[PDB]
Order: sequence, then structure tokens, then C-alpha cells
Amino acid sequence: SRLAEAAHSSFARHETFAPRFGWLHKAYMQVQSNPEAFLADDAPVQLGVGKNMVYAMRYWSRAFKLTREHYGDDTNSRAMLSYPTWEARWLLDEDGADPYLEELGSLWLLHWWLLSSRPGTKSWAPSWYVAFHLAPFSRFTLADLTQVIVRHVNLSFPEGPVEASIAKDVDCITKMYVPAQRLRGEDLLSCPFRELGLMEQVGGSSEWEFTSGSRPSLPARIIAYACLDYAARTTRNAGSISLARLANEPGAPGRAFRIREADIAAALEKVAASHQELQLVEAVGQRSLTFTSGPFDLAWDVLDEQYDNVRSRPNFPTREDWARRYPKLAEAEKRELKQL
Amino acid sequence: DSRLAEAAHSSFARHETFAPRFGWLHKAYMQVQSNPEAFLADDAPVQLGVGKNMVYAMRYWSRAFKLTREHYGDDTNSRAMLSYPTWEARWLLDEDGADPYLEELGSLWLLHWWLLSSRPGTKSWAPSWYVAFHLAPFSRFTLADLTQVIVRHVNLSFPEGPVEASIAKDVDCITKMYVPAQRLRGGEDLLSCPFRELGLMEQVGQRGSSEWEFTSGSRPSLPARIIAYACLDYAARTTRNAGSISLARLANEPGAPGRAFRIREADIAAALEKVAASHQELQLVEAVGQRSLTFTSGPFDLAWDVLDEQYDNVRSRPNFPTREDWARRYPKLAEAEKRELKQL
Repeated sequence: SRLAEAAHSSFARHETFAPRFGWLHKAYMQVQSNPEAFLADDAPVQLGVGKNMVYAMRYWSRAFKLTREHYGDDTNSRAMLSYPTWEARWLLDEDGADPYLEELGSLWLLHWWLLSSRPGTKSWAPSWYVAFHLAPFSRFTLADLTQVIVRHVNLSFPEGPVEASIAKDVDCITKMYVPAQRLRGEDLLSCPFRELGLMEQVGGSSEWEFTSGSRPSLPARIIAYACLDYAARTTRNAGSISLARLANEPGAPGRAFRIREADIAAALEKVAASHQELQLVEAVGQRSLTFTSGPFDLAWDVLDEQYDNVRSRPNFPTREDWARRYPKLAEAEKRELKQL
Repeated sequence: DSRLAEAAHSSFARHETFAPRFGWLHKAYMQVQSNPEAFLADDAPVQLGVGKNMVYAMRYWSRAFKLTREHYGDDTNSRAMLSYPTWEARWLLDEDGADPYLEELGSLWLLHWWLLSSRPGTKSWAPSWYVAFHLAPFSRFTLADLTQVIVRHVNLSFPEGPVEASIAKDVDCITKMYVPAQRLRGGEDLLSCPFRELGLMEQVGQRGSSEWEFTSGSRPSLPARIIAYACLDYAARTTRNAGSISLARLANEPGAPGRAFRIREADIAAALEKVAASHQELQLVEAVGQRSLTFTSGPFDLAWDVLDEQYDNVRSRPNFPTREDWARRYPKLAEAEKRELKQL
């Protein structure tokens, strides 16, 4: 049951809103000192948005792995408070990697986090997971893709599908990834994920399709990071992962970024040239990415290099500093791990 | 032919091929609000959070989008051109303003209009853009073709001006600003540019074979009130009083919204009809028997009523400054306008 393994049962919690940059920015800025930022009586005024948008803002930060949620202490009746993740501190802080999402690679990174699943940290976007990793066809009507998601939810989640919520997810997917000109042609909002060029309307009319050209906006280091991060799901030590798996396995970068094996190989070779610990090797006649120590730390060496080594900046907190500052992050991870 | 000189200052390639970035507009605003030396300070790179080779481009983009004006400080021993935030930047970009995070596509249409904008005392900083949108005789071109058209205009308009290499860098920047990122080649690499969402420019039958075009479909992301504001703002360039301007001029005249937004006369008419229904001061009238937009009072103030309405009347918010309040806080803005007016 691939979907249940990969994702939480979360549908239409974006309240029909696609991501906005100002939402990601303002959520981080507020949640850092205030775990009650989204629950507060005057959250709408404090965050500068309407009531349903507070909800959508809270959801998007959880979905992009920028916050985790956990029970409050008892003064707080165990309300679901939000805490920023170390990754949010790394990416979005004013002294971080890319606080204004100036580089297209940072949007590819957020897209990877949205789809990402690991033991203890499942995806909050099962409809996105299905669309990219599990769906049978690259071209579909919105009703076709709604139906495909409904069918997986039937198989994966006991409470089962709420069709109207899944159809809302499919609307939201299209608003997130397709150019604005194709959206029912004030009213229209920006969405920076359209820059990824992942989805197009078929000349809706009434079909949509995921694209398949080359991806010049996707940096080699982002691909290499995602490959090592994927290998890290299952291994903590030196080892290897086949290019075939990286290209084709549901959940991996080939299907997440919609890129072919040859493109993954090209990126890995480019990056391995800069990292002694990384190689692309042949063993008749299949290529593999090799790493001489645990792939998660190496993924982060590669990723941090892309952004000129944010971790070495004055007063940048380590993952362990951050865990002591926000102990409920590990408690939330542990709560998920208990379910498995 | 001196249209380009009349419209624009002689400024080429000062962005060094960096297309606009949201982070640059935002952080420039936040810094210049209190520090006129924000782009000149020794610590500017750290303070602005940009690379040393990005400081000037960031400064340029704020001036070009009409978000700052520059003028000498009161300094007695300085030729240094200091920067001051415009009232428009306070209205648009402030945390308390119309759209600080550019969440609405209308706000990028607006910025595009401001980049192209020229009136007495406030000419455009982007001559290459002005030629590309308003003076070029073609909509489909190779980059070489566009470069040659700009060169022709620069020869006619600026006896002194730029080398060809600078104009080619403007053409490169115009492409990165407006075409989908997928058409671009990094040599990291590609930056986001929110103006790509306007869908104004596209690659055509690639190979190889080098070609691009300004697009000509309908524009669902371009709000009617942004169209109407632009029409009235355009009219305001030449009149301060009740008057009119024909739909044909709005659609076709170099500088006007038809060429700036690449929309048809019918589209402009439909937007003005929607906006005129709400505004008793505005009408569409047939005279011979061509249609005109009429206004019973000065079009600049009406343009701003229509534009502020589009953003839920920011000017009504508690403690929002009038232009006069802002002028008293930044007297160098009017000083800069006066200097330019003195040249005409």
C-alpha cells in the first residue's frame, strides 16, 4: 500500500489555495518565537491574511517540512502547536540559504520536500504524491486524476476518500504548477512553482499533462542532494544506489523532478567531480552512485555547497542546537515512528 | 527620430544582465527608507544581503521601477547620488501597503508599467525596454534583430551613447525577465523572475534557430483596474484637467497600454467599460465615430482612485501617508523631479 506508507491522510487542508511566497516567509518569521502563531485569536491580523488563509499558511509550512506540529503542554490543553524545522532555519532565515527564493533550485528543493517521505517524516500531500509517483498516465483530465487518487486512497486509508477534497487537491495542483494564462482565461495570484515548468494545459481544453523536456533550471547539486537524501531513507552508512532506481522508483528524484536517467547521471557526474566521497561507477552494465560514508550527511554537504555553505556562517545553529531549542520536533518524529 | 530620447534616459546594461528579483525590490525598500547611503555604504553587500557585483544592479532596479529617486545629499563635498524611496514604493511595498510580497499578478503588470513609464520630470531608466515594447516595427525577432533596432534608435537619440555590447546585454536581460525559465540556459544557475508569469514573451520554433516573440493572446492575469489606471496615467502625461483620449491611441500609440501590455483595442475597451460603470467621472463616448475615454477631472488623481480600489483602498488605512506627508519626510524626491524638469 504505497500511498499509506508514503503519506498522511491529508486532503484539501490548503483550503483551495496554492502556495504563496509571502505565506512561507511570514510563517517562518512568526513561528520561530511563537508556537501559537497559527492558533492565536488574532492570527489573521498578526499574519496579515484572512481566516482560511491562516489555515492554508499553517498547512503549507507543515507540507513543505518547514514546521512540525505537536501537542502543547497542559496549560495549553495539548493544542497542536507549530515549531520551525532546522531545514526552515537553513533555507528561510534572513541569514539563510535563500530567504527570498531568488534561485530556481530553491523552488525545486521545496518541491522535493513536499513530495518527500522517510520513516518518521511522511508527506503531507498524498494527492501530489500520487500525481507525481503513482499515477498511470502523464496526460489526464482533472476528473481522471481525481479518480486515480480516489482509487489509491480506497486502497490505502481506512477512513477512505472524500472525493470533493481530492478534486480540490487536483485543482490546487494545477494552480501550483501550470502557467497563469491557462487558469480560467484582481483575481489571479502568483505562484513561484509555475517557474518549474512541470505541467501544461493540452492545447481545461480539457486535458493537462506533466512535461518531459530538459530542465535547465534544476541545478546539478539539487539533483545530487535529492539522490543522496533518497538513498538515506534506507541507509546510514557507506554504500551505493543504482541509477535505475533513482530514475524509476516511486518516491525517487526521476519521478519527482520528471527527469530521465541520463539527466540524473549527468548531474551526479558533475557533482561527484567536486566531492571525493562520491562516484558514478559501472558494474556491467548498470551505473550506480557510490558514497564512502552515510548519504544523509553527504547530501547536506552537497546542498550546503550550492548555497555557499550557510552552516559555517556566524551563529548558525547545528541540528542538535535546534533540537534542544525545539524538543518537540523529535517528539513529533517519535510519534510517527511509534506508528511503524 | 528622437522618440527614444524624449521617453528615456541614456541608461544601458547597468543591471549587468541580472533580471529583477523580488528579494532585491523588497530589501532595497526596507534599507533606503532610513539610509540614503544604502547602496554606497562600505558594508552595503552585507547590509543589503547581496554580492559585491550585485549592489549596483539592485540600486538600478529600484530607480528603474520608480521605487526610488536619486539626488545629491546636502553634502558640501560630495557628488554622491543618494537614494530615496518614492511614495509609490511606500504604497506598494511597505508591510502596511498594497502588495508587499507581490502575491497578485496585477502588481507585476503594475511594475512593468512603471518600468516603461515616462512623463515630464520622470523619464524611463530602461531605453532598451522602451524600444522593444513601443518602437520596434516587429514582434517576432532574433536577439540580433532586436539589438540592431535599438542601436538604430540610440544612434538617432543619443549622440554620445552606449556600445553595441551594452545593448546586447539589455536584450539578454529583457529575454531572461519575460520568457519561461525553460527557454533559458544556465551556463546553480537560473534565477527566478516573477515577470515571467506575465506570459509576454516566448521562444519560437527553436533548434538551433534563434527566435523569440512578444505574445498576443488574451490576458486573464491583467486586472481591468490595472488597464484603466494605465490608460488614465497615460493621459495624465499630457493633461492635468478634464479631457479625453481615444481608444485608438490607447491601443496603438507608442508608450500607451496597448503596446505596453500587448492587448487589443477591444480588450482595453472592455476593461474601461467595467471600470466606468463604477466611476461616474469616467465614460466611453463615440465622437467621430471613434470611441474615447472621457474624464470630468484630472486623470492622474482618477487613475490613483481606480488603482487604490484594486488594492482595497490602502490610502484609507490608519496613518497611511499622503504624497505631501511623504514629500516633507523626503524633500529630495521633489528636488530630483525639479532637476529633471529643468532639463526640458
